[PDB]
Amino acid sequence: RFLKVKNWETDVVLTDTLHLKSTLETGCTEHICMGSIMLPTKDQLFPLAKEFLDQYYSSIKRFGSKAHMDRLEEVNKEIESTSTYQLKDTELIYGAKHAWRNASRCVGRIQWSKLQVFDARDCTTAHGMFNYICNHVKYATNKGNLRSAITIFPQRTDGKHDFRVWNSQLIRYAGYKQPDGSTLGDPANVQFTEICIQQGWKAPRGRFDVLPLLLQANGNDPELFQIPPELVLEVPIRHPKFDWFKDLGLKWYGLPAVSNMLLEIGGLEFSACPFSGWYMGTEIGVRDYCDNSRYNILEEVAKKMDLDMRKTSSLWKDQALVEINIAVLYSFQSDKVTIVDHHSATESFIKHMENEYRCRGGCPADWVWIVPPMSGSITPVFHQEMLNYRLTPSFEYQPDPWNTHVW
Amino acid sequence: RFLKVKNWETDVVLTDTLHLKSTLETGCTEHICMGSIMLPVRTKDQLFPLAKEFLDQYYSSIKRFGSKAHMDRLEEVNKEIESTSTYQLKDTELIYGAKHAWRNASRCVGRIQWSKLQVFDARDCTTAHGMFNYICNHVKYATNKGNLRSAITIFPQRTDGKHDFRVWNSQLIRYAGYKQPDGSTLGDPANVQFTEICIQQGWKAPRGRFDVLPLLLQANGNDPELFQIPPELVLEVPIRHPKFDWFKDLGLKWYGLPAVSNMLLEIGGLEFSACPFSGWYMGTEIGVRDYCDNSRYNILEEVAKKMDLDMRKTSSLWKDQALVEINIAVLYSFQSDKVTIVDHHSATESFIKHMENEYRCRGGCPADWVWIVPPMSGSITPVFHQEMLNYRLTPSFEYQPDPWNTHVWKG
Ligand code: HEM
Ligand code: HEM
Ligand SMILES: Cc1cc(N)nc(CCc2cccc([C@@H](CN)Cc3cc(C)cc(N)n3)n2)c1
Ligand SMILES: Cc1cc(N)nc(CCc2cccc([C@@H](CN)Cc3cc(C)cc(N)n3)n2)c1
Ligand SMILES: C[C@H](O)[C@H](O)[C@H]1CNc2nc(N)[nH]c(=O)c2N1
Ligand SMILES: C[C@H](O)[C@H](O)[C@H]1CNc2nc(N)[nH]c(=O)c2N1
Ligand SMILES: [Zn+2]
Repeated sequence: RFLKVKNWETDVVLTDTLHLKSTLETGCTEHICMGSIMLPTKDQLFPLAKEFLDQYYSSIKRFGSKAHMDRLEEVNKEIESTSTYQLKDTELIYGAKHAWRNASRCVGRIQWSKLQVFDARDCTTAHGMFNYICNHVKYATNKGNLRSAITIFPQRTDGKHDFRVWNSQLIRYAGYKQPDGSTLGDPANVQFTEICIQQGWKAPRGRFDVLPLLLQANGNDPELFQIPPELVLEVPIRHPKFDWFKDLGLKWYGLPAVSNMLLEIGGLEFSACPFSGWYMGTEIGVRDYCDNSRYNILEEVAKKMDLDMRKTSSLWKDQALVEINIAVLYSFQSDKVTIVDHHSATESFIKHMENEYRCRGGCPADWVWIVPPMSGSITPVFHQEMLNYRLTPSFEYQPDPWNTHVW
Repeated sequence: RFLKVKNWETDVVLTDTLHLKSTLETGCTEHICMGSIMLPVRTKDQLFPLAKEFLDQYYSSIKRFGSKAHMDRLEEVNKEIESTSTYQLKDTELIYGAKHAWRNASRCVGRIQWSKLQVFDARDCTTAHGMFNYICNHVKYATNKGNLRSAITIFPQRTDGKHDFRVWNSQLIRYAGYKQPDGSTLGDPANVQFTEICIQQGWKAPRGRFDVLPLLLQANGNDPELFQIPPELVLEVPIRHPKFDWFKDLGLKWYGLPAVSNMLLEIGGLEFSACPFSGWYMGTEIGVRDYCDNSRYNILEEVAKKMDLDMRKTSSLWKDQALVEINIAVLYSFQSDKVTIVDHHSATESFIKHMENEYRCRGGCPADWVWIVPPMSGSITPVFHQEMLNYRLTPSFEYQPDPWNTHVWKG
């Protein structure tokens, strides 16, 4: 019931108790571990609200005070009469920060308390949503000195009036299948790019076309907005030694901003809650560039490097991988756009885990997502046992809107 | 119930029914996943179901389920259990069970090979000097002058738990570690404690950086005894780099035969507490883990130094650069000397083909993603992108505590 996690590199053992407050389920049972699976009414809401308000009032050292009792009282009143309730600003901010704190898959959580929360609960149209998002983009971008931020649109009501950003991230590149049979741009966004076209977007048909927003206000049909080109900071990718690298014509955007997830706070559901931080280099260099179903550039880079591609055992893929990743980091740093390397980020997370064990009694972590996609065992997180469990407030995955929406 | 796993690179979906035959527990619950935790005396009572379940699996795999032979064998084991409180496996049963323990080993990326396992039956063994002889024979057979063959040697099963056979070494071949007075380590830091036990038991330590350890062998619950593996039986590979000629001057070498000797084989409720087994190396085990873990030989700094990489900021990725060169060297060295080794691209690719094969013919393949994905270059290997189901099937290999923690000394 009280659980140990060991670091195998340093022998440091931590004791986890925080898991006993876990509310949601994992996917796993005593018979099967699902740790590597990507995706494993009035009555229900009152308990959820209470659980949340209890933790909030505890956090501000006023647990069981008159102000605590009065608020629980007031929310109970409100649910009974209205069937939902509204969070105080203070609660909303607490909820959002804690949803990030509880993100078991996020290596960057050392930062979690420095989160700029934009309350867009007064938003009523898609045009207002576009306005909110442009402001989030410009604030978070901060001319390259990135600042963490979330923009929180109105909560779900009867579920027929959902706000949704149809995009998966605020900024992403279009994918188009070719007569050639191949794929131009990012293969991950073909379906969403077609949707956009279908609704009327005129696509430039290049390899790195920033997609438009498709925004859904109040359960309405989504509409299209181009983010002002000048708000989208991009970085040309060059290598500090290989002059030919720039000739590949690679670029990536500075701002990673997740926009398809659901924020749950005290039982309330915020279905449009775009959030953003800054990149760890491997995200772009390893995943976006090298995944076979992504820009899949390994083969071209290796050839330009004149490596032996006759046999897997020359480790030509591995060699090219490191260089691509050196180039990503070098380009971002040269243009003064915030980026973190995987050594620095994982080191930060081990420190954050120590902190969270010490001050909170644990830190849910998902080892499968936390360990970087290159050079695993040379980062400290590889050797750190992690317990994965689900706390609330949280961010949750939700179905892609085009499968839900009725037009 | 059916469970699907998806591959996110290929969209290939697979259906698992095998997990329905899983008996043992995982460590996980609906409230906590223990998937990255490294480590998460039987009565008749519990033995006969375990024997029956095994013999059912065996007779099925020979198309003899429900046969006169199958039934006569149940009756025979049953009587043996109720009369002697244990039972003996037939030779073909021991074979079957040792291969299946491997097939079912969810942390094993090399399982495409599982049906080619040479089984050496050492159940007539009685002494530690006997053990030494069976282990020499295993190593010679397995090494095969660099053309490695998979093998296992299976000493007598546990009886009352006071008469255990055990190999105290964690692998048959491993290098000594000496913790120096200035607090530095000479040799392999992983093996200090054991090297100190060997020493106390009487070993004369050469005390260099690659001393092959003695075997410490316990037969029949007796105090363990030391033996030196004949050096001529210990194949080693000097490490050099195809392009970097200073790489040889690092003085690195490694042994060709990975041979695990501290695990427990369970077959039909019987416990084989000494069952050393050997395969061949995947290059990253040496080049990534054994050379570059901070708690092991830890050569990243010296290698990057000699490569004159910019080491003032981690964001030069100097560690990643040196890491790749070291691994190129290990593969180059082994191949040059004609000693079997597999790279992590080839091994993970083979594994994915094995895993899909298993889903078709067997209804699943329990796999532990945390261990299967290689410790470098994770996402450019197909296994990274493969969803996996981890569950526990028997026959199986299990961890046991190191014997110096539990052994009752005779004197
Ligand atoms: C400040 C810099 C940050 C860094 C360096 C960072 C790092 C990461 C990385 C590398 C991942 C894995 C993503 C992937 O492989 O696709 C991740 C996942 C995630 N992070 Fe962050 N993070 C940051 C900020 C944030 C912020 C601001 C939030 C929300 C307020 C957040 C919530 C999450 C969530 C929910 C996931 C997993 C989502 C999913 O399952 O797809 N992180 N983090
Ligand atoms: C034939 C070549 C083989 C290759 C390339 C191979 C590959 C591997 C690798 C790389 C690991 C993980 C190593 C580590 O990080 O500790 C492993 C784990 C393991 N393999 Fe193999 N394997 C092979 C043969 C065998 C054989 C012959 C057996 C047994 C009969 C076996 C049973 C296991 C077991 C039980 C584990 C997990 C051990 C643990 O939890 O510590 N493997 N395999
Ligand atoms: C199928 C699927 C499920 C699931 N839960 N997540 C995905 C990937 C979508 C996603 C979610 C969160 C974060 C990311 C990162 C992709 N490299 C982007 C990112 C976001 C943030 C906020 C910070 C950061 N460094 N990087 N991607 C896909
Ligand atoms: C602390 C700890 C726990 C635990 N369950 N296992 C270990 C390592 C023991 C072990 C077991 C199986 C395999 C290995 C490999 C280490 N590189 C050795 C190996 C053995 C075999 C038979 C083949 C192969 N390629 N490699 N190590 C350590
Ligand atoms: C199937 C496996 O769970 C999937 O490839 C995961 C593995 N680990 C990951 N880790 C991170 N950070 N991001 C990912 O997308 C993935 N994908
Ligand atoms: C804590 C963590 O589970 C531990 O470092 C594991 C991670 N994955 C591994 N994977 C393999 N093949 N071998 C290992 O020793 C480990 N170590
Ligand atoms: Zn699990």
